[PDB]
Amino acid sequence: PPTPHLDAIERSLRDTSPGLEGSVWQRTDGNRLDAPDGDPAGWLLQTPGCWGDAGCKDRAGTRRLLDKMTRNIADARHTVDISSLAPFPNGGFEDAVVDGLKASVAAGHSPRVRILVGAAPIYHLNVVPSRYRDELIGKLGAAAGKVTLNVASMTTSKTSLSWNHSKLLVVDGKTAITGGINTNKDDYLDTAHPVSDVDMALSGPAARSAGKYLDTLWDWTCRNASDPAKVWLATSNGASCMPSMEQDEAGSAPAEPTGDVPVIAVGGLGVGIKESDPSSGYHPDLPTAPDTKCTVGLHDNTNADRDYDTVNPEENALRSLIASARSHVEISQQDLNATCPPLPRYDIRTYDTLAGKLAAGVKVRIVVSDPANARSQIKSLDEISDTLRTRLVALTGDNEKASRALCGNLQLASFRSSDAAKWADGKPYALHHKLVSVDDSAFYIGSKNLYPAWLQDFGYIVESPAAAQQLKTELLDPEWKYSQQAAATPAGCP
Repeated sequence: PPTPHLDAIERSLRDTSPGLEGSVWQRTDGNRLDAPDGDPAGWLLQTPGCWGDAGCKDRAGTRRLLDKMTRNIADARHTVDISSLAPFPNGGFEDAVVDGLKASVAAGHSPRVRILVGAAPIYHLNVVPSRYRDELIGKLGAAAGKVTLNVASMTTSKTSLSWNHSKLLVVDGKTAITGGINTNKDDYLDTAHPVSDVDMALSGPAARSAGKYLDTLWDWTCRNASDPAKVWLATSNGASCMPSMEQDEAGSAPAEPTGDVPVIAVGGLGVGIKESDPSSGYHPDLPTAPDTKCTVGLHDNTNADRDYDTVNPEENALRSLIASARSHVEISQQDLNATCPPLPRYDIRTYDTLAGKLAAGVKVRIVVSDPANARSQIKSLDEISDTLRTRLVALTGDNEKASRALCGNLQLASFRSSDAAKWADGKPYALHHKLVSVDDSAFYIGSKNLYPAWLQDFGYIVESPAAAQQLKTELLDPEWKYSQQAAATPAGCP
């Protein structure tokens, strides 16, 4: 069974970060999209999952999500490995963690647990690691004696604004849930305007790849606990820091297949963990589009730093995923552009790839979060279409061609999940997908936004016509059904 899209992505990863294979990216065969029997699309964990109701009254997505989390953890035999943006899991997210661990202990096991969160310097931490550890210990009751906690918040670079942003749940390095959903009850659960987001659940060797990525973050995190400005750390039962929990779990036996789904796991180290992959002969011709509505404040890692690329292969991975499209791409994101200063307004290579797809007659759909959330960094959808026009002209020298491609081949809109322009409680819909789909064959689900950001992130790229058909039916077709009523008409179009 052929995988032209993964092939193209793996080529780009081998060119960019050969030395990070086996830790920050890895391609595997034999995975299973982990769907509960009776619900074959249930591996797709969207939230809230209330299409067609501005009252978001029947939240099938959230239900399925929290119960997959609980069950995955309830089945832990050795290791539970959680990462997220701060705060530490709370509300129903925490109940999943505690019920799962208690059930694991009840089954006779002694789980080792790492919970890791990134924290922006701006962010003042309500529940600090030691406070959060004590709360878990209290809720674990008599099970706490059987649970080895590691709990940490981290910031790898204040000046370059790098901290963990990956959203991972890895159990026994065998099951893994990942996507854009942070363990924050207020965004997703206790609200009449839930954030729309998506995770995916799988089992098999790609889960171990996610474990190896987390080992890479905890190796840095454990050592840098000597600097409390960067890492705050709390453990239970007098336990040491556990930097290689997943490698110990894996031992030396290779990972065993659970299905037939090929997957690339791909992450990034952000800034302040590893300067470069010295293995790499990556020598890019980088593009210099002078953005004159904000001459970048900080050093531009997204567009003008070869070294950054070598320790963040996810950037090129997403670029080549898009570039491997031969028929159509759907992009569902919070945003394509970042706030400048201090970050660059956009990723030039990403926009050049999209522009190239338009010029080639490839269909491009971009659905982003409503600008009224500004949970949105553009003042207008036309900032996206104008940038695509600028790059189109830069690459073809043909503004007439640019208008045909842009008016004929571009679908650009703000996100909606019902016929109403906003949630029934008056707040606009907020979109937090980090999703890219190509040719109804391969798709990215993970934490890496397409807009410029220099964080640790992680995600999976699946190539499966059956799975992508499910993604289309359960998410992309519904998204367009309601979002096209908020479509932009770009300047220069009828």
